[PDB]
Amino acid sequence: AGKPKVALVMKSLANEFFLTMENGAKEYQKHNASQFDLITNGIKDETDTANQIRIVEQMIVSKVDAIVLAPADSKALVPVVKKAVDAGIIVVNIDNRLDPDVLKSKNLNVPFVGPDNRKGARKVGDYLAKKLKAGDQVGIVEGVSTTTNAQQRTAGFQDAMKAGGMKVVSVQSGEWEIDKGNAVASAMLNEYPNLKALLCGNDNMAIGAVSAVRAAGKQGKVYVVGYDNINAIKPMLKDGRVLATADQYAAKQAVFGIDTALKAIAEHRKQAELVETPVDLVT
Repeated sequence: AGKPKVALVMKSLANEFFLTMENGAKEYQKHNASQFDLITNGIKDETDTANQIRIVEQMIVSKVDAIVLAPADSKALVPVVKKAVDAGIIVVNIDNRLDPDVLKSKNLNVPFVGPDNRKGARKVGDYLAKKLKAGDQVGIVEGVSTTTNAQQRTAGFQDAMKAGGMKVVSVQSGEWEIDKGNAVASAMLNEYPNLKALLCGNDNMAIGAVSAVRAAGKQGKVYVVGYDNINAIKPMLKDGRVLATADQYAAKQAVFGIDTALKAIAEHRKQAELVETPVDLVT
């Protein structure tokens, strides 16, 4: 009897988060090589929605049995998901949740595997708050603003700052990227000479913010927090350039996404018939 073929469709291949995710998925397939085949794909940067859509369309022609998708845009990927589901493919959503209203309006059910990013960001924000004081000015460097996970991290960060008495003076998108993150951080430091921290929606933007802080001669005076716990951030936690990040377990999301799809396939479930993963503070 034939193995199901599962497609894992990710965002930016530049981003270690997804390389970590990909490695996890591939290791999982290797251990379970007789259970399923795995096709992995990503896009060239964090904002290449168009190409991600193309990848999913290419997965629909190859007649894969399931697609596990980390969508680059929470609304824009919904049409091609519908296309996939109507073609009898099981789709599981990971990482960044597709917009529920847009889903509800195509009569579409898509199971989600991923974290509560508001609680996750709140953990990171809370640790920072302990180091700051009431009235301290901070800026939030946000992911792609049309993604659920970007919005929810910003909200968690805001929750933490409110609860501590800090003042968020700026919220701007660094579009999940190092250099756009850097540009935003630099603008915020220039705008606010009294800025005390930069709260970044992912580690890549945090790396950008660390560069901006250094370039402003503010190393040691402006805290930076991120999210993802990528390897590149570890020397920065160790030497103090970054105060905290969070592990949201990339490999787990992909593996549990794949398992969700395979379980559905094992039981011959229909899409219409169809999981919070944890986030831990890292310092």
